[PDB]
Order: sequence, then C-alpha cells, then structure tokens
Amino acid sequence: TRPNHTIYINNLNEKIKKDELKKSLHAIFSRFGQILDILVSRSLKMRGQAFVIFKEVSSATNALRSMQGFPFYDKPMRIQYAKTDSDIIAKM
RNA sequence: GGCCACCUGACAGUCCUCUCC
RNA sequence: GGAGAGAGAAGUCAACCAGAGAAACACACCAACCCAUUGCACUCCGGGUUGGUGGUAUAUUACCUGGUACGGGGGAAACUUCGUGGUGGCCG
Ligand SMILES: [Ca+2]
Ligand SMILES: [Ca+2]
Ligand SMILES: [Ca+2]
Ligand SMILES: [Ca+2]
Ligand SMILES: [Ca+2]
Ligand SMILES: [Ca+2]
Ligand SMILES: [Ca+2]
Ligand SMILES: [Ca+2]
Ligand SMILES: [Ca+2]
Ligand SMILES: [Ca+2]
Ligand SMILES: [Ca+2]
Ligand SMILES: [Ca+2]
Ligand SMILES: [Ca+2]
Ligand SMILES: [Ca+2]
Ligand SMILES: [Ca+2]
Ligand SMILES: [Ca+2]
Ligand SMILES: [Cl-]
Ligand SMILES: [Cl-]
Repeated sequence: TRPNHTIYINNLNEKIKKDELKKSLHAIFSRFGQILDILVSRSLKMRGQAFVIFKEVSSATNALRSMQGFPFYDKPMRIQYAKTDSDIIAKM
C-alpha cells in the first residue's frame, strides 16, 4: 500500500494479554522513531492485530522494512502500512 | 394429603416497548 | 444516560395481614479450557463448558414466628390443636 504514518501488524499471538502485547510492541519498535500510540484490541475482529502509529512516515517505512517476520511470541509477525491514516494523524 | 403435566396468580437484576427529564 | 409506567422470559412459591428470611433463575465481570476467527481499526462488546465473584435480589415464594377469615376435632369453662390457590393422570 502507500507509505503511511501507521503500520498494520497481524499474525500476532492471540493468547497474549493486551498490556503485555502493547508493552512488547513498544519495546521492539521504539528504536525507529517516536511512537505516538499503539492500538491493540482482542475483540473477535481485531484480535491478532495491532496498529503502531509513528510520528514520522520515514520511521514507519524503517520499521516495516526491518521487522518483517520478526519472531514474536512464537509467530513471525506480518507488517504492512495501514490502508488509511489513523485518526490522530488525520486530525492534525 | 403426595408425584407428573397443563391452569391461574405473587415476585419481575435480562430482554422488549412507550412517556418524561 | 437517569426516572418511571406497561408488556413479559427464566425460576420459585400458594387462603389473609405482618416480622424475620433464604433459594432457584436471569444478568454482569474474572480465570481456565474448548470451538470459531488471519481479521484495517481508532465509541465498548464472538460462541460453549466449569469454577469464582457481584447487586438499594438490601427482593421474596419456600422454612420459621405472630395474628385474620373460613372450616373441622378436642375443652365444663378461661379456649386449644390441625387444615387452607384451579383440573387430568398415577396414588394413598
Ligand atoms: Ca503507547
Ligand atoms: Ca474481548
Ligand atoms: Ca421533550
Ligand atoms: Ca409460567
Ligand atoms: Ca395466595
Ligand atoms: Ca415481609
Ligand atoms: Ca434478605
Ligand atoms: Ca457492565
Ligand atoms: Ca450488558
Ligand atoms: Ca486457535
Ligand atoms: Ca478470512
Ligand atoms: Ca472512524
Ligand atoms: Ca470466551
Ligand atoms: Ca465464554
Ligand atoms: Ca445479595
Ligand atoms: Ca425486608
Ligand atoms: Cl487482555
Ligand atoms: Cl488500544
């Protein structure tokens, strides 16, 4: 898709608690640039995925290109740019 | 006076519907 | 959103008033487990089983304690003990 401030990540272990998941995600993604927020929900449709919103697109492209397949709670995570701007980015 | 089913009421943390703020 | 009024599921209960008073059943949350889900969101929220916890359910309907009204039976009397929402089928 088009490069975006937010990266879409799926194929995440569904047994992991939300706080635990957001925390690990920040730990392994913080190095690419400031992270504005990370949305994770365990609802039927949103479980196994998470949105990581970066402050700079350049930071999103870096994380995407460098963490594709990263081992994570026993599953190789899949990453893509989000199809649409996350609200906080669109509302600026 | 017992046991089972249906009747009919009392109770009305869910659900519906209507009015008011 | 709050309040209230109808309708009313589940479940328990039965003459009348009242004190005391559970349970059952719905519902909500949490945990474990099972099934389903590879899903593009930004207003929360899939189903199942087992267990735990919760509530102006701080209720009431059982159980108990007081009387009321009907009926019985017992007292010489001053009174006292029992019973109590409709049918059909098995039964006493
Ligand atoms: Ca964060
Ligand atoms: Ca959930
Ligand atoms: Ca008005
Ligand atoms: Ca009924
Ligand atoms: Ca009655
Ligand atoms: Ca009472
Ligand atoms: Ca009580
Ligand atoms: Ca709630
Ligand atoms: Ca609810
Ligand atoms: Ca699975
Ligand atoms: Ca699919
Ligand atoms: Ca939106
Ligand atoms: Ca579940
Ligand atoms: Ca469940
Ligand atoms: Ca209670
Ligand atoms: Ca009471
Ligand atoms: Cl969680
Ligand atoms: Cl979130």
